[PDB]
Formats: sequence, structure tokens, C-alpha cells
Amino acid sequence: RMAEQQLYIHGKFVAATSGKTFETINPATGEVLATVQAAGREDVDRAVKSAQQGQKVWAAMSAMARSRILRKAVDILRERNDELARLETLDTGKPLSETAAVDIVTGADVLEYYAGLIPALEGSQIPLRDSSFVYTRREPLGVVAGIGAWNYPIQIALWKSAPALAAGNAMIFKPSEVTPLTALKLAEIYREAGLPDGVFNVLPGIGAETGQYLTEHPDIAKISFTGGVASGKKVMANSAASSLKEVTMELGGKSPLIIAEDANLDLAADIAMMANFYSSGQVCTNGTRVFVPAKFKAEFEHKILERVGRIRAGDLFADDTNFGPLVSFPHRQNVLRYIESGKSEGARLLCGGDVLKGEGFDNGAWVAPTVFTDCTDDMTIVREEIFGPVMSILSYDDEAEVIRRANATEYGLAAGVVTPDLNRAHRIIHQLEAGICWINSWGESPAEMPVGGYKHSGIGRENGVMTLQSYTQVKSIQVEMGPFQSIF
Amino acid sequence: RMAEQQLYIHGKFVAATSGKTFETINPATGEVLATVQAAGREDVDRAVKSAQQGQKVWAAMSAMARSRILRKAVDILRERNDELARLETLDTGKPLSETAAVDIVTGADVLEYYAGLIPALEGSQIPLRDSSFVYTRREPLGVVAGIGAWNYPIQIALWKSAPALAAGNAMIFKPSEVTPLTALKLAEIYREAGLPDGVFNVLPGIGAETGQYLTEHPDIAKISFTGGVASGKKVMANSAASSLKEVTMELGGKSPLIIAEDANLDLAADIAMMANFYSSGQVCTNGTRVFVPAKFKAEFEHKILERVGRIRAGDLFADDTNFGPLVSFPHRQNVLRYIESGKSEGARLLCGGDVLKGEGFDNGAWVAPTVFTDCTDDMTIVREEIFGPVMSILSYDDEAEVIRRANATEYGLAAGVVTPDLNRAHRIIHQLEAGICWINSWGESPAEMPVGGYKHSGIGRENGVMTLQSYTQVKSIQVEMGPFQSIF
Amino acid sequence: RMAEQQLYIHGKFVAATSGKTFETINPATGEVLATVQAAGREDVDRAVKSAQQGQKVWAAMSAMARSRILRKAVDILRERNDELARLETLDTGKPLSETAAVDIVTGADVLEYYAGLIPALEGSQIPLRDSSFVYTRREPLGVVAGIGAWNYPIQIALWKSAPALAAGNAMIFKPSEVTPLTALKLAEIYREAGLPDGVFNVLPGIGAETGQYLTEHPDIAKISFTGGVASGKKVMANSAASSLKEVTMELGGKSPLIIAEDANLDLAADIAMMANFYSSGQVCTNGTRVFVPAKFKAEFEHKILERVGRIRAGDLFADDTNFGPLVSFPHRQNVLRYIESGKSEGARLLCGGDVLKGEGFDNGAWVAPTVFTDCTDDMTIVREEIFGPVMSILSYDDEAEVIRRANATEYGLAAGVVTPDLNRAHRIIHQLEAGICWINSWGESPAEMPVGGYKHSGIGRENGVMTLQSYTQVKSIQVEMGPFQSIF
Amino acid sequence: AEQQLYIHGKFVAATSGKTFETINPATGEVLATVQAAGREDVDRAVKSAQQGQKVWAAMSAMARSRILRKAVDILRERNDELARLETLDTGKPLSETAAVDIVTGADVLEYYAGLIPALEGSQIPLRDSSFVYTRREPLGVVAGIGAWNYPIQIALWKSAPALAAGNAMIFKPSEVTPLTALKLAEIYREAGLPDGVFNVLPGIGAETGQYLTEHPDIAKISFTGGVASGKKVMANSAASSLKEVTMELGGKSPLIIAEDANLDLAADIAMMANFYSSGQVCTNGTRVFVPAKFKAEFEHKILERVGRIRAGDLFADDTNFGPLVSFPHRQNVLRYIESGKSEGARLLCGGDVLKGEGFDNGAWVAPTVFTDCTDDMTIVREEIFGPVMSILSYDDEAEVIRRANATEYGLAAGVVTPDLNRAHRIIHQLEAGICWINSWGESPAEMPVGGYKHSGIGRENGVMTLQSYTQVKSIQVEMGPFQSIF
Ligand SMILES: Nc1ncnc2c1ncn2[C@@H]1O[C@H](COP(=O)(O)OP(=O)(O)O)[C@@H](O)[C@H]1O
Ligand SMILES: Nc1ncnc2c1ncn2[C@@H]1O[C@H](COP(=O)(O)OP(=O)(O)O)[C@@H](O)[C@H]1O
Ligand SMILES: Nc1ncnc2c1ncn2[C@@H]1O[C@H](COP(=O)(O)OP(=O)(O)O)[C@@H](O)[C@H]1O
Ligand code: NA
Ligand code: NA
Ligand code: NA
Ligand code: NA
Repeated sequence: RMAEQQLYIHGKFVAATSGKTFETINPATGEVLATVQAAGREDVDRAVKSAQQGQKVWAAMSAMARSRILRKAVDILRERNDELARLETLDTGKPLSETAAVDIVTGADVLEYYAGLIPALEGSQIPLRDSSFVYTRREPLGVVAGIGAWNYPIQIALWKSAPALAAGNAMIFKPSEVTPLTALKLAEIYREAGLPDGVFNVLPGIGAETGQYLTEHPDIAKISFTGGVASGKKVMANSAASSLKEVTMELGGKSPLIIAEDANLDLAADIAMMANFYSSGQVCTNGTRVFVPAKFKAEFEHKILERVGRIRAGDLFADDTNFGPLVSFPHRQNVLRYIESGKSEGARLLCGGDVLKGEGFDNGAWVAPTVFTDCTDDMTIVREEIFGPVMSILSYDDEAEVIRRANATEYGLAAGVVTPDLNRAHRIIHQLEAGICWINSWGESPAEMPVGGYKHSGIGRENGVMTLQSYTQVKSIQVEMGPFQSIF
Repeated sequence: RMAEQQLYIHGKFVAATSGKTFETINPATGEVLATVQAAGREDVDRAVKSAQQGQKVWAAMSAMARSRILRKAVDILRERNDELARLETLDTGKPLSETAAVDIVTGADVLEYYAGLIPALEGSQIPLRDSSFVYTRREPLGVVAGIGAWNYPIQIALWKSAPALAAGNAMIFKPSEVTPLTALKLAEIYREAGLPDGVFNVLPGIGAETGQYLTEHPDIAKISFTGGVASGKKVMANSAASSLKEVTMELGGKSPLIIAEDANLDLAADIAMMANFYSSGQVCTNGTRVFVPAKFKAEFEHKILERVGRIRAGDLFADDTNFGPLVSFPHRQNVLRYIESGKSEGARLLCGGDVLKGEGFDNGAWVAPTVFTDCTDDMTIVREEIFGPVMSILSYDDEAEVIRRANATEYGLAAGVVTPDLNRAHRIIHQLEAGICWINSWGESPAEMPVGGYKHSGIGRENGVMTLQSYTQVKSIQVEMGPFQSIF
Repeated sequence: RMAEQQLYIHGKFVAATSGKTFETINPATGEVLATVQAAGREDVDRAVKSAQQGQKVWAAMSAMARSRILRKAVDILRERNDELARLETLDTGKPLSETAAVDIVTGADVLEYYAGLIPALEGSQIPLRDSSFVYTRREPLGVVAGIGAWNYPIQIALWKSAPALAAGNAMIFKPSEVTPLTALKLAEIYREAGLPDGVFNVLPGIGAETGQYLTEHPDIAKISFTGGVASGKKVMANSAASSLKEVTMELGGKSPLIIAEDANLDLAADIAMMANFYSSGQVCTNGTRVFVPAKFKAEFEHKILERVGRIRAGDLFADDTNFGPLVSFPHRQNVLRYIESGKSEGARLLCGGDVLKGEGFDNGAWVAPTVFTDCTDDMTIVREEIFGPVMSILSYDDEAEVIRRANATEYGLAAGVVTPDLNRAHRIIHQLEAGICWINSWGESPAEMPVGGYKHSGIGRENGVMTLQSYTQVKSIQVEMGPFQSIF
Repeated sequence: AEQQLYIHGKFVAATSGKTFETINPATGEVLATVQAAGREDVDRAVKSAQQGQKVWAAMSAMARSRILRKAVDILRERNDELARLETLDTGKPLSETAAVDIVTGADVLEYYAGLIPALEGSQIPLRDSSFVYTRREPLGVVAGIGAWNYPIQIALWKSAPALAAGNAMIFKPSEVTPLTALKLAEIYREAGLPDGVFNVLPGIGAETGQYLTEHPDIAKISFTGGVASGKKVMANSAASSLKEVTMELGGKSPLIIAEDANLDLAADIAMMANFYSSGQVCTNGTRVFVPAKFKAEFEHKILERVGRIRAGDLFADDTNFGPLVSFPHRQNVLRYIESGKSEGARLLCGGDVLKGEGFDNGAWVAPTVFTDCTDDMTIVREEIFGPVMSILSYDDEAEVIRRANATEYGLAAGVVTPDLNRAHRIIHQLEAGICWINSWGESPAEMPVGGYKHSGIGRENGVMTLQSYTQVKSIQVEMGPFQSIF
């Protein structure tokens, strides 16, 4: 068990004045990992006032001075990769084989990426006439808030804080109450790297209280939220009701994976496995509707069954463990309800479908990797995001049909196609209504690549150059050197 | 009085199925200009289905084919400028000297600007490694909705529809119920130019009903709103509770005009006049807080008095008329209540402060050009947007003070400084919290120049290259040519 | 017989003062099309003085004013497409089936493209610190010179003049002595569209005199040259010895077409035909080294021979004529010299290889469509650009080999691959050392697509947004608002 | 010790059998003997660079970024050591070399290191069945030819964008100042730069430079130097393989002092624009245009400033003026100074060599100011590249603009004025690529710099220079049926 975790405001840990606390559990064992202080409404005001003061210092530094500080944080993150991954595994239940290879690596990658782009953030100049011209500034928004999710805690904290800080802002970050521990470590790392006090403050708390106080605060200029659709709608309402904030949202999806008729089915099965069962299915971009040609459906089902048998649940710190428990018992209950709806609605259970039992599993919220086939577009498991290890296999006959069915959804996050054919790959992908599209692969999210959802799967984007710009606001300045003429 | 005006859906006028109608008044005479049908919830669904069909045709065309069609619309607008300006004057009360020289000219300027940029709308390509690369597409959002305000009806309709159409979308536009007529004329012009049926539909109606049905519709991907702060929060709230849509908002302001001690007071008075009394002060960007050095206040007040004396109210179609009535009689009542609040809080009335009377004025929603001086930051007339011909003059002593007071507001739309000093002009402008900044001028809004508000004055921008891109959504596509590795 | 053609300087035709003239021949008949005056040194000086005056007027106009004038020129070009194409056919010998569908259509496409981009030509702004910032202007170079080639006379004149004029420069254009007529017509069209006098001047003449005088003139800021390698070096030499001009060159190539082992051979044959025999083989981008897998070569040869037999030479104004004579009789002698070296070096003649004879051909500079096979990389017809209708078919065994051989050349203009395989298409293309690469096609050159040569095939690029910027020069301006500190 | 060539990550003996010497301009003594690269050495460097470039280009963008940033960290740590070597070779005071030469060199390397991941191509849809995408590909092997006034800074300003874009660079330093370029090559290797990616070939421009410009496998030349040498480079590159050339040449930059200017500010700007690095700077504002109504006051003010100049031991902290780069160069500066007298200019100060203990053995020229200067004097029309300020009087704004512009040079320019309109209005009409308002000499990594007209071709620094070390490849994917007309 760890020492009680405090708030991080203005370069130091500090006690909350709310008087309230909460606990974070190890989902593998059910044991209390740490007691955590919850930030109250006055704590948020203190953090904002800290952030405002830090932001002015940060923005007044040179671009390269900011770049050097963020790269020092990158170097610290590279050195502590394994220790941070272990803490992440304890807090989330994700296997160390994942956390040590993805979470901090790809979080630091994005921070490293934006650190180098700070000097390239430029405005524009526009000649109007000999006697007048316009120039623009890309100015910081000021103080922004990020609200994190629990499936990739430190990666989300880095993907939100890196462009915000690179753009000259201070960020107040509220991690998920399920997974607050790595965000506090990151705040320490930033200060050790030289980040001015107040530029990155962390306020653990519950969404109903700490999250709401951030969305309502009048001096916060932007909210960036990753999480479930329900928590997103409230954030948008209290953010609409309160001061007019720019909001960015990354929500879930029901992303289609389209297997072409010319595709190698070993590759298709491998992609489908990686698109559904990584992080035990708790990934917004997962390809949970797998469309397979009728002529290859039976063979593909066998290949999935063979691969599902290879999934190795067990000690989360063991090298060969590649499957973990779900993050909490309530989350598993929702996944189990979807599985039962699949059975009742006439889907064919190909494997899995039950909790795991026995020594090492009875204390965690384990669900067996689950695959449904003979699925139809009207089934609940096909239409709604489950956020668990549940693959739906759907049959199709022709390309126009599968494009129509892949797009027939309010979700819009990701999509993919498996095919060796040049024309088929680009032709199909160009017609899919999704922001993130993979050809003959799944899941890779380079720092250079803007990612985000179409339709109901999000607002705005993360990563890429455009996200650095989206954490600035444009000021247009006209210099009139001619004599001004009034008609009055 | 005109024949009952209908909805415009899919290239033709069509009767509303709501059974509801409303009226628009000539604010110069009190007469009913026309009865206008109101779009019901089923009419909105019809418009969306029409827009979905038209958008597919429009996006399938070549970039230059879309450019040629929009440039044809520009040519029609130039030819019909005078006819359109007269209808705008009848509907808004703005003098023909304004509508014939600004409203359509600058609206058509923006459409002409975007028509030429369509072929330069490009994605990106990013090499990851020899065996994989990413490319992006800037895809249409699909169907978007624009909600217009009443002060610049046809200019707003063009500033919203031009980037939306240039980016490959269809727009459903809801004009303000106070001024619905010119938007319906615009729809016929677009069709005459060759715009495919459905790409620009106009649905007159009320904000509470028609506006809400648009903000609620699940198949509209973006809302662009121009209006008051109050209605904007509802739009964002209703849009939040409903389908998760991209939002752009251009709201009001309380923009400061900072007269420096080295300013020519004749130039400063001319700028102050144009920033307050054009369009009878019904302009979101107006510089309604005029900061003048104490040492110059009395002389500046005299120069202002001279310019108010030159204002020529009268028949809106006369060439010499440069001041009109307010857009409606209810709006005049709101402006009068602000004027009474100024007297009751002790602001000194320098001129105006009453309705205009006599033949040709007693029937119009006229307010005299009004100037309050000896104004203080806590007064209601200084804190709240009036949207009428009411200038507030505030004394200041030093630069740091005027920057703090200029910035001490929830509004953030525009700002300006009058000074011949190089350092003072840029130094002040860089510290002001506003998106639109004029040095030694006011009011010019080139098509190339992004415009929009800080803080509560808006979300996003209009005009400039960035606004064309903001009407597309980014799709990132990874081509993996190497062997895919599954960990399962 | 046409009237004697004069120089076009400052908006009017004017007599040369050289005392020298030349004749242009109709290559289908041998007859003199027209006598054309040649510009001497004083004529070039006169053109520069005219250009300097006109450039100032042109650049002082608004961006949109320039845009509208160029679009008016586009409209005239569309209206006169057939008339201009017939003149081009008379001067060049290319079939009307080409000239009326390509030459002016794609020339006007580029002018239309750049006309719309003028308002998006923008500088940048870079904040250094609170007290200092930088902004940049993209200023016109001034007077630039274009030197055209004879194979696409009016297209080259448009591709060079469109970005130069759109960037605010004046251009002096020197057409090839072989094909001077359409350039003089283009000058008349620009004037009729409203181009200020002097902004586009045309000086027919010979390269050794008129061309050299332009490349040597101290007041020309940039040279753009399309032509053969030998003439380019002369241009580059005279430009270096003289005032320090920026040079751009589009020279020839020996571009490879790589047919993959999985390619459909009918598609491969159609692409190879279009890559070799359009415009009678007189195209810099032609795919004159056709690489075919050994196991498919015999079948590919059969398909080529069946298509070559469909080629229809004849009256250049007949709808079904798709093959024309070469541009001149001296050029035919060079092509015949290359054909004889192919025979003498042991390449196997598969078809053609001789002049065409009989009624209608005896007076034209006709060469039969010629195909060699069993070619090796050391043969002269494989190593050197012929600029005639001569295809070389080379066999290969594996992908690494064909890439090495495709790249083993000093030329670098174009390349292509025929394959339905996604990985193969991108993987091969990424390794080819050429600026213009076509997958499963040949020859399309969209206005948006930058085109130019690697290695010895060119310097710089044409088309695309980057070419508009390359006709401006950057001025960086630092505004220092802080106190300057001297160490002395 | 006999300095050698640097090829493929090690020092190697030249195969020319030729050598040259570099002199310490403060003492006249030989600093070092340096081997000169011959034609076989150039072919060696190119062949090594071709092999190294593929390894370098095959790495990830961030892998290249990290290596270049490691070089930055080494340069910072070795700033003082490198600065001292620069002082010995160039004669610039340590107060300059330790504060500018490596600092601003590393700044550009650091800047470009961060931009590598943002180097992107484009994608253009043509129709549903076809689209285009572009790659920004390395040119391959490029060559840089450096000047002697800022040896290591030029090496960094040329090599940083070239390497960041994925190329290998062969750098030929000036024979006057070859030493710091060889240290940089060592630093790059220590940082992990693949062997061959940065090769250094000291030599003479008549030989070594020509062999680079003539080599058929070099895709681009970037040259900084004098106009005459540049024209020879461009000729030899013309006669040879078709290379993209970039040139940063000299200038006769005008410094325009307005009627509302503070003359204390103007005099400080004029001092830094003329006498930094002993006036051997291409961007120096050697023509100082001053209003007649103020000339006398500005002159007094110039004499006051010139009096604080502290020549002396180049390693002393308070020294701010050094000798010229070579005694032969000193003669040319003195030849121009004598022409001002012969042409009638009034000598306000300087104009001779410096004498006495510590100066008789150095290549010192006194800080020189002429006034009563006219637009026709040689010293006003031609670049001297020494500590010689020319003061010129003017009467109206149009005159000073036309006179400022009445030159074939186009490198830099400046205006001193507190008035908003005058600064922008004047600067927008001046024909120069580098314009300073109320300052002089600052050259941020973000800011493109280069000459109008005869003062240069192309630009250095800024994002645009990273792109200019790439070449665009356009790729059309045609997914529709291809139609032949035959
Ligand atoms: N009303 C709210 N306002 C702000 N943040 C909230 C709100 N409700 C939840 N959150 C926060 O949003 C993030 C993601 O919540 P999520 O996991 O999607 O929902 P839930 O906890 O209801 O399953 C967490 O940080 C959570 O505390
Ligand atoms: N709740 C709403 N939802 C959508 N549109 C609305 C709403 N309220 C007002 N609008 C519309 O917004 C535009 C600007 O409204 P505004 O003048 O600020 O409010 P109102 O017209 O209600 O006084 C008009 O077209 C108006 O009808
Ligand atoms: N003809 C030439 N070809 C190539 N490089 C040359 C040539 N002449 C001089 N250089 C080189 O150009 C750089 C700058 O030369 P610069 O000082 O302008 O000329 P100079 O040699 O007359 O002093 C040095 O590296 C020099 O050796
Ligand atoms: Na936990
Ligand atoms: Na009305
Ligand atoms: Na001819
Ligand atoms: Na030396």
C-alpha cells in the first residue's frame, strides 16, 4: 500500500481543502492501492489561480526554452518507463507487457514530437494594399483543463498536456478516479524537468464534483475530454451553461474491420485479434464489428478460435501474460450484460462468455475473451460499444453492402480494411465515415497522425500539427498606414 | 406586401407542413413586409434528406467545377447588388448607403475568395518508415447548419455558406425571423448559378422551434451560429444534449477602443464614430467602450459632438442618409432601457438619449445617436452589450491601467488602438484579449482575415483559409506494407 | 498564308529593329506558315523597360483584381479553344484530336488554378519575445523570362506565365522558333482580359540571339526554361556569367515504365502505347524504356503490335487521326539517326523504323511508330532521349533488378508502375528516382500536382501551390520594440 | 598538428599531396598546416556520403532528431573550447566567438532537429477514382562551401537543414579558417551521425571547391562568400551536372536614420552594423544614411561610441575589436580607405593600421568612419568587408529609398524610427531580404535570410530552408480504368 496521495498545485503536493478522499484499487487483487484526496471547488480555484500565474511565466519564455524543458521531461519518461508502467499495471490491471511497451512510450513520443514543433508555431501576414496589411498571432488560450479516462491514464495525460503546454498554455488535469496515480507522477516529472510552477496541476477527484468544478470555472478557456459518451454530454452541458469554452471530445466507437475477399485470412485473423482483445478489449478504437465474406466465414471463425486459445491470462507482471482483468467489477457487469443480450438475441457464441474463476481470478474482474458470430446489424452487441473483450463477426456478400453497413452507425471513430489490392484498399477506405483508418494493420497511432472521431465519436482531434494549433487562438491585427476615412 | 414566403428545399420553394407562420416588419414604417412560413420538425428532416442527396453530387464534382459554380453566383450577386441592397434596407432598416456598398459586396467578396481556394484544399502525407506511410483527406462534414442574425442578414448567410459549400458540404440555413427575406433570394441565386439541388436549403422559422430542430437533428454534423450570448448557450446546450456536433459561434462583444495620448483626436473621433454608429450601432464588433486619456477627454468630447452633428438621419433610400432606425421596435425598447440605466447610474449624457420625432421618424424605431461620458467600469451600459447607437467614453491615466480595464470583461470580440507610435501600437495590441484588432482604423474585415471572439464572444473563426479547413474533417489513413505482428 | 508576325511589346504588335526574320513551317506540308520577326538586343531592352513599368501597375492592384483579370483570360481561352488548337496543329503538326482536347484545356486549367490562389499567397509572423517579432512578405521578383519549347507551345506559355503573373510579376516569353504563333495569340488574349500593358510581352526569335539576350539581361530576376539539355546548359551558362538570376528548367527524360509480374497485359500495353506515341512521341515525360518480365515479354510484344497497327496517321484535322508528323524535318533526321543506331547496335526492330510515304505523307515529316525489343542498357536508343515515336522494350527478372536499372540513368523526369498490388505499387514507386510517378496510368498532369525532374532532367518544379511561391521572394522584417544594446 | 580530411567518420590523409597553412591573425604565426582535398578525395567523400545517406534516410524522423540534438548538447558543453579555436583562426574576440558563433550555430541545428518530424508531403484528391500524394525526398549528397568570417556557424547553418532533410553534406571550409569545421565533424560522429553523412574536405577554392561543383553525383551546392567567387561557382556548376545552387553573397546594406529617430539609438545601431567582427559581416549596414539636420550631432555621437572601442588581447574579457582575418585582407581594406581620401570623403576617425605593443604583429585596421560621402565614391558603392562606415546625408524620404535601392546588392537593410507608418512603409519599399526596424544583426533560426538581386539566390534558416533541401516527388494513384486513344 502507498502513502496517501495529495493534490499537485503549483509545483508541490498540497492537501485538499475539501476534506474528502477516495480510494483506488488494484483490479487484479481488489486491494486498496492508495487513499487519494479529492479536490473541492476552492481547490479548483486555487489551481486556476496557480495556473494563470505559471502560464504567464511559461508564455514569456522563448520557444526553444519551452522546447528544452519538455524534452527534459521526455528523457525522464524514457528512464522511468518500466517503473511507471508497473504503477500503471497496478492501477489499471493492464498487463506489464502492454504498459511497458505502449503507454509511456507513445505518451513520451507525443511530448517529444510537440517539443520540437514549438519554434515552428507561426502566424501569417496578409498584404491588403500598399498602405495596409494584416498579421496574425497564434496566442495561448490561457488555462485549459483536461479530463482523463482510465484505460490509458498516463498516455491520455501526455496526449492532452503535451500540445497544451507546447502551445504556451497551463493545463489543469483531472485523472479518472479509477486511475489517478500516474498523473501525479507525471506532474512531479514536469517540475523536475523545469516546468514553471502552476503550468501543470493535477486535481484527483470524482467526476460529479471535481470534474464539474473544472467545467464550470469561468477562467478556464478550453476543456479536452476523453471518456464515455454519458460523462461527455454532462461536461458539454455544464461547459455550455458556464463560460463559453472550447471543448474537445474523444469518445468511443463501434469501429468496422472489413476483410476483403482477396485477403489472407491469417493476416485478417491476426488483425482482428489485435483489434479486439488488446487491453482486454478496453480501447475506444477497437474493431468490434468484423465483416467477413460469407465464402470465408467458416474458415475465419476457426482461425479466431485457434488464436483465442492462445490468450494468456495470469500474473500481470509475468512476461507471457497478454490479457488482464477489466478495470472494475461494475465495468465487467456491463460487459456481462451485453454478452447475455447476445445469447438472448440469437447470436452464436463461438467462445468465452463467462467470468473467469480460480486462484488468481476470483479477486479480479476477469472476463473470458468472447467471440460472437452469426451476428446481425440489429443486435445490441453489434450496435453499441461494449468496451470489453467481445468480438462480433458479421457476414457480407458485396462491397457496396459492407460499406453501407460499416457506415450505418452514429459512431465514427476508426475503421480498417484487409486486402492486398491497391484499388480495393483506397476505394473502400475513402468511403468509410471514420477519422482513423488502417489498411492491413490496426492500432498504430503515430504522433504525426491526427486522430479523432466522426459523428458521435468525438469533436476535434488529437496529435499531428493541427492539434498544436488547436491549443492556440488566432488574433488578427490590421495595420492601417493610410488616412482613415469616416462617413460621419 | 409580398406573397407568403415559403421554405426553399431541393432547388425549389415548397410550402411548410408546420401550419405556422410569422411576420417581418419594415422598421422604418411599422408596416408588415411579408408573411413567412415557419419550418416544422418534419420540414427540417426533409431538408436534411435533401441536403444529404445534394452533398453527394456536389462532393463528387471536381474542385474546379465547384469553383466555377460559386464564381457564377458571385457574378449574379454583383449584378443584383442594388436590388438586393434595397430589399435588405426594407428588412433591416439600414440605409441604402450602407447596404448597397457593404452588405452584398463583402458577402460576395468572401464567396469569391473561397471559390478560388477550393483546388488548394489539400491533405498531408507522412512517411513513418520504408514499409508504412500515412496520408490524410480533408473530407466534407456532410450536412451543416447555419443560424443567422438580423443585423447583416445576407452577409452572414454568405460568410457561413461560402466556406461550407467550398469545402464540399451542403448547408441548411435558418435566417433570423426578424430579417428572413434576403436569404431566400440567395438560395435562388445559388441554384441559378448551378448549385446542385439540396446543397443550400433555407428554412425560415423561430429560434425556439426551427432553430432547435436543426440543432437536435442527428444527421447534421456542424452548427455555425451568429447571435446573442443568451441564445448561443442554448444552442450549445441543445446541441450537447443531442448529436455531438462541431460548433462555431460568433457572439456579441463590448470591444474597447484605446485612444493614446499621442493620437490625433480628429482621427480618434472619426474612428470612434465609425466604431459606434455605423448600422445604428447594431454591430457585434463595435467599439462601445472608448478609452480616452484624462488630459484629452474634454477636447475629445467636443470633437465627438461635432461628428454627431454631421450625422444625417432620414429616408433610408436617400444618398446623404447615413443613419437608420433600429431593426425592430422591441429592440429599441431594450436600447432605451440601457439608456435609462446610464442616466440612473450617473453617466453624463453628452448627446442623444431619446427617440427621434417628427414627420418620417415618429413611425420608425429611431434612437438618436447617444454618447455617455464620465463612464465607469461597473456601470451597466459599460458592462453589457447594448447593440444600439450608444457610445461610452471612459477616462484613463496610464497604459497598464487601460490594458487591464480593456481586458476586464467576459467579452473578447474586437479591440483597437489609435497611436502613431510603432512600439505603443503593437505592444498594446499584443496584450489585448480579443480576436479582431484594428490599429488606427475600425471595422474592416477582409475575406483573408480570420475573425472571431475570445472568451464569451465566440467559438472558432470565420473567413481566412483556416475557416475553409474548419468545414472539413480530417481522415487519417495508414498504409501498412510490412508484415503485421499480432501478440496473440 | 498569314501576315508577317511582329513582336508583342507593351500591349501592341510592333516591328523588330533587328532587321532579321525567320519562317515557321507547317510540318504536314513543308509550306511556310508565316514569316516572323526576330527580336534583337534593343528589342529585348525595350521589352524589359515595358515589363518594368507594367509590373508596378500589376502589383499595385489588389489580389482579387489580379485574380479576376486572369479568370477573364481563362474565359476567352475556353471560347477560343478550337481556333487556338487548329493554329497549334498547323504550327506543330500535332493532331487536332490532341490539341483541341489537351493543349489549351490544360493550359487554361493551370491559369484558372493560379488565378484563384492569388489571395492565399501569404507571408508569416514569428513571435521572438514580448518585445520583438518577425513577419515576412512574399514580394514579386519583378521581371522574369520564360523560354518555351516547341512540342506544347501554348501550354508551356500558360504553365510559365500563369504562376509568374499570379505572383505579381511581368513575364517576357520567348517561344521556340519552330512554333511562335500561338504565344502571340496568347498575348492578345491577356490584353483583352485586362492585363496591364507590359506584363506579358512576347519576343519571337532564335535561341542563340533572342534567347541569349534575355538570359544575359541584368534586369531579369528569374529564367524559366523548357527544352533540351544542351540548350538548357547554354541558358544556365549565360545566366551565371550575367546578373545572378534564379533558373528553373524542365528538360527531357528517359522515363521507365515498369510492368509488374501481376499486371494485366492489356492495361500494360495501353499504358505503354500512351506513354510512347502521343504527340508522335514528342513528350518529355514519355515512358520510352518499357520494362517487362521475361516470362511475359513475348505476349506483351504481341499486344503492342496489335495496338500499333490501330494507329491512324492522316489529315491532322480529321476526327480519327491520332498520329502526326514530327515537328520539323531536321528533327526527323535526328530520330532516324537514333533508329539506325538501334538496328546497328543489334536491337530487334519489331515494327516501324522508317519514314511514312505515299500521298499525304511525302511532304510531311512523318516517322512510322517504331518499337525495338531485346534492348540492353548499353544501347544508344536506351540511354538517350529520342523525342520521337520509338519504344524500347527491355526484359527483366526481378524487382530489385528493375529498380536498379530504372534508376541507372542521369535522367529523372517521370516513371510509372503497372500492378494491382497495393504493396508493390507504393514500394516500387517510393524507390524510383523521378519527380513524376504514375501508378496504373500515364500522362495526366493536374494543375495541383507539382511536376519536374530529378537529377539532370530539371531544376525546380512547375504547377502546384509551391510554384506560385517560387515566383515570389521572401523579405524578413524584424520589429524590435525593446532597447537596442551595443557592445561598443 | 597537420590537420587531415574527415571522410566516413574518421580523419584520413589526403591523396593530393598538397597542403596549406592557416595564420593566427593576431600574431602572424602559423596556427596549423592543413591537408588539401584533391579530385580523388572529392570522389571518396561523395562515395562515402552516398553510403551514409541511405543509412541516415532509412532511420525514423525522431531517430534523426535525437542524434542532431545530441550534437547540440555536445556543442553547448564545448562552447568555450570551440570558441577559443575560432578566435585563434579568425581573429574575432573571444567575447564574440563564445557568445555568438557556436551559440547561434547550435540554435539552428537545435531548431531543425525539432522540425524533422513535421516535414510532410501533401495529398490532393482529383476524383473519386484518382488521387495524388507527394513525398518530400532527400536530394542525396549535397555540398556546402563556407566563408571565413563565421566558419563554424556557416558549417552549422548549412549542415543542419541538409542533414535534417535526410541528406549527407560534404562541407568545404574556407582555406583561411578550416579548423572548426573538422571539430564539428568529430562532434557529429560522437553524437551518432552515421559515417559519411558529414564529411569535411579542407582545401583551396580554385581546386577543392571546383571539384565539388563539377562532381556529377552532388545534387545541390550551397555557397557563402564573395560575389566573384560565387560567379565562378555558378559557372562551373552550370558547365557541369545540373545542380540546384544556393548563394549567400555580400551586400552594401543601407541603414536609414529617420528625422524622428533618437540619435543615441541610431549611433548604437550604426556601430553594431559596421564594427562588429571588425566589420567583416555581409549584413553590415555600411551605408549609414543620416538627415543633414542631424549629421553633426550623429557624428559627435559616432566619435563618442568609436572611442569606447577596446582593441587588445583577443582572449581578454573587455576586448570588443579584433584584427582582420588575414594580412592580405587588411591590404584590401586599406586600399578602400585610401580611395575615400582620394575621392574627397572626410575622415572622421581611423583609417590606418594600429601600432604598438600587441598590435604590430596583428592584422589590425582602425575603426574607420567617412562622412561627406557621395553616392559615386567607390567606398559607398562596393563592399569593403572591413571596419569602414560611410555616412551619407539625405533630404527627403523618397530620395533615401531610391538611393538605398540604387544598387545591384540586395542583402540587408534597416530603418531607425519610432513612427509606425514610416517603419513599415519604408521597409516595404526597400529591395532587401533582411530588414531590421530599430535594431540590427539579429538572425533567429526561425527567420529566412538571403539576398535580393545580386546579393544571393535562395534562403537560409526558417522552415522553408528545410524544404529546399528536399525534392518533391508527385505520385498519382489511378484507380479507374485507363483509356488509351490508340
Ligand atoms: N459530470 C461530470 N463532469 C465532469 N467530469 C466527469 C463527469 N462525470 C464523469 N466525469 C469524468 O470523466 C472521466 C471519464 O468518465 P467515464 O469513465 O466516461 O464515465 P463513468 O465514470 O460514468 O463510467 C473521468 O475522469 C470522470 O471522473
Ligand atoms: N434556442 C435556439 N435554438 C436555435 N436557434 C435559436 C435559438 N434561439 C434563438 N435562435 C436563433 O438564433 C438567431 C439569433 O438569435 P438571437 O437574436 O440572439 O435570439 P432571439 O432571436 O431569440 O431573440 C436567430 O435565427 C434565432 O431565431
Ligand atoms: N572558384 C571557386 N570555386 C569554388 N569555391 C571557391 C572558388 N573560389 C573561392 N572558393 C571558396 O569560396 C569560399 C569563399 O570564397 P571568397 O572568400 O568569397 O573568395 P576568395 O577565395 O577570393 O577570398 C571559400 O571556401 C573559398 O575557398
Ligand atoms: Na485503480
Ligand atoms: Na424585418
Ligand atoms: Na511550325
Ligand atoms: Na586563419
